[PDB]
Amino acid sequence: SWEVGCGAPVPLVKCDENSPYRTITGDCNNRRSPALGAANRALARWLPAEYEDGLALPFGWTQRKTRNGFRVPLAREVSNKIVGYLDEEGVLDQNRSLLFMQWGQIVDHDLDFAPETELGSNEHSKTQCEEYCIQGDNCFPIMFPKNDPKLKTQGKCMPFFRAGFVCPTPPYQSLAREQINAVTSFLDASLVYGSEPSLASRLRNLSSPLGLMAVNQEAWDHGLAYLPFNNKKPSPCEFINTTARVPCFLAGDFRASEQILLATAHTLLLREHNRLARELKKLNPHWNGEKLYQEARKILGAFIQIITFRDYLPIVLGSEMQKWIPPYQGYNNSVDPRISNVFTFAFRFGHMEVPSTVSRLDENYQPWGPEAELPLHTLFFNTWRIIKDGGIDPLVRGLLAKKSKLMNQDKMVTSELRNKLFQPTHKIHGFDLAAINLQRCRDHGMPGYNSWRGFCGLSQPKTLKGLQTVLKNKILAKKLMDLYKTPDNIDIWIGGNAEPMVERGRVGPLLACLLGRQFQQIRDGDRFWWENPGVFTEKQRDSLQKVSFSRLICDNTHITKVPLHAFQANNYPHDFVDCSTVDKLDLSPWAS
Ligand code: HEM
Ligand SMILES: CC(=O)N[C@@H]1[C@@H](O)[C@H](O)[C@@H](CO)O[C@H]1O
Ligand SMILES: *[C@@H]1O[C@H](CO)[C@@H](O)[C@H](O)[C@H]1NC(C)=O
Ligand SMILES: *[C@@H]1O[C@H](CO)[C@@H](O)[C@H](O)[C@H]1NC(C)=O
Ligand SMILES: *[C@@H]1O[C@H](CO)[C@@H](O)[C@H](O)[C@H]1NC(C)=O
Ligand SMILES: [Br-]
Ligand SMILES: [Ca+2]
Ligand SMILES: [Cl-]
Repeated sequence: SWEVGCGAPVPLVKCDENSPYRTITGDCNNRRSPALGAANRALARWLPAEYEDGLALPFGWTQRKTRNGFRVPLAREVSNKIVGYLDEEGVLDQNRSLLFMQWGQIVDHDLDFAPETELGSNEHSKTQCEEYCIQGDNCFPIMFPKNDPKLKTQGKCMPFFRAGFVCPTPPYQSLAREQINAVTSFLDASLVYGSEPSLASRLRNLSSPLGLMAVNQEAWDHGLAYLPFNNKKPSPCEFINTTARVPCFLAGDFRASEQILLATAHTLLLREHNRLARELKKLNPHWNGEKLYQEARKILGAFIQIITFRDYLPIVLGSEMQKWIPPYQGYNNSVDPRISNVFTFAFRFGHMEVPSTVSRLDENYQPWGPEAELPLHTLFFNTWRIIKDGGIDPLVRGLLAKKSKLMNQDKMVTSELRNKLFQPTHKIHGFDLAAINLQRCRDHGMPGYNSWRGFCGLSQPKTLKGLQTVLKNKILAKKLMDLYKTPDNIDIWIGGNAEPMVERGRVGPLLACLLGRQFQQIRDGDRFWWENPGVFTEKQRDSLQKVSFSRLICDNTHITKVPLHAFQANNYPHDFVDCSTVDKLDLSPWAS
């Protein structure tokens, strides 16, 4: 009585024996269990789901019910009392560039997406959710506390719809509810190529036999490509400025236009693919378009893996890196590659790294124009600021020369996200990412803070004094206890992010364990890991060792001055070097 999955919403895929290249869906990576890590399957559960009724109802759904004998605090109340702050001065990370934040979002999007329950034409219950703040079915509104300023301005709630789940879409099938991961669990550049064959096809340039991805036909960046537009309305990107009427971009991941620096990063990756495909055709004129595309794709996937494991993870996990992610020793087909449900909350540590402004810089790394520095909230689903206001180069220079926000126990999430989030269905710059994260936590039936501390072999504080000690902060611990009553009830997103950061890292002990375990698994459990014997040639592996994010920029923009270590904080001109001194990727090993 151990049915291995709800297998009804996805037919089994037949596994080719040759398999030189990944599937788009992630099927067939694991030859013994082919759907493992594939898109459109349940997130893995590392611990059993915890719901109010044991099955699907989130904690907080029913008033009179409790969690462990106490009511759970309103998501927005926790946001207001713990997560918010006013003063941006002094909040920046002195040793992480803004690219550090941005790379995190890119990696996250490659790994996991649990999209809301849109079903079909549910615009009658959707408006009913927004309009009337009415809890039922997949409508789980974020209600404002008394004295919330947004009561004066926005009504009684923020609308919120439950995440999609496996087996039934409207009703229920009698296991605990399991949310779906709509993208591949492998770190594979699915955010560039898509996780479904339909989108993967749509994204490619099949008109020419050159293995290119489709590029914008309406605009270009001083001769360089943009992503194609998504030609389907409504377009939230058109809505935010109905004069410019610039649509959202079309990328391998639907979230690509959520903010302008994400759209930028997607643009770099797209350009890199086509640059690769062109170079490969030069070396191998006999290669057809399928070949050129797959070979370029495979390279780009290795680029993302190397940047992530070699440059990013060490400076997230700090002294904990080697504990959870020891030197690679090859593919292990016993490893579970699936993204866990908890990871999709753990990796939202990035939310506390996002600063309140974004800058455009000129070739002297000085403010670009009179509106050089923009408030982050103006840039949600904003593509017109790229198309009609200077292309990506000024934004890429900002990514290099400006800093991430530093997580701070007293200054957690900038008001640009916590009060001014724009959601692609709604009309206002009035949402709260923090409140949404907490509501989502409960939506997904997450075990509480202490359950995960136990999973990670860490102490489980039961009293105010114990929590004070773990968080190394008396005031924060006191405020959490006032809202949550027991640490057992603290939502993992807020409890994990509240912990002081490990040495040389940017997350605390609990998050290091959850993140570190997940990344270990997605490396060891991936048959197409770049360094796995058999995937690349030895010569190819030696060339790949040379990649850098600096080189990506040099190759794919009109920027010619770059730092050597792009994720640290770098000041111009002292830490910048000429591109012509930065190692390029040698594609000679790819000549057949
Ligand atoms: C300006 C920057 C960003 C914005 C506007 C943004 C916005 C969002 C929004 C609206 C969601 C969906 C929330 C929900 O409905 O539950 C989300 C989810 C998420 N964000 Fe961010 N985010 C940003 C930056 C980042 C960064 C820097 C990271 C990581 C380093 C990150 C990691 C995630 C993850 C892992 C999820 C959950 C994805 C899933 O499995 O569905 N985000 N973000
Ligand atoms: C494409 C376009 O029309 N650009 C205009 C720009 O010329 C003008 O200086 C600015 C005023 O803020 O508004 C922009 O929308
Ligand atoms: C900044 O970060 C990098 C990566 O952790 C590290 O090697 C370097 O020594 C750091 N420099 C400072 C300012 O401490
Ligand atoms: C496809 O590539 C050809 C060149 O081979 C080019 O003419 C055309 O503009 C490209 N199409 C798209 C949509 O990128
Ligand atoms: C591979 O993975 C399994 C399950 O995690 C583990 O028990 C086993 O020891 C691993 N084998 C190697 C060689 O690492
Ligand atoms: Br998003
Ligand atoms: Ca992926
Ligand atoms: Cl989004």
